[PDB]
Amino acid sequence: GSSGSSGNAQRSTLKWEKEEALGEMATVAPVLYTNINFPNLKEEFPDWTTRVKQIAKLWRKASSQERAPYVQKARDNRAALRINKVQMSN
Repeated sequence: GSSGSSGNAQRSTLKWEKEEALGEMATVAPVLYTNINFPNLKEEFPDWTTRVKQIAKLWRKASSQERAPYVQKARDNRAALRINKVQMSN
């Protein structure tokens, strides 16, 4: 278990921007789907304010059965962090 402040409980575009860098490691359902399906996304839409919107539209387009995995993976991706990246702090 890590320390600090209870993981910010609030889904917002402010976070997506972050997960966008993790790509396939995106801890989000939508921010992840695009990262994979649309690898060159950034290219198509350089301006975040414009790209983020593309992540939503594309996400909604997909069917629940399609997000099924992209929905769980995002959650599991959050765990990998805590586990992996083994670090020792005094």
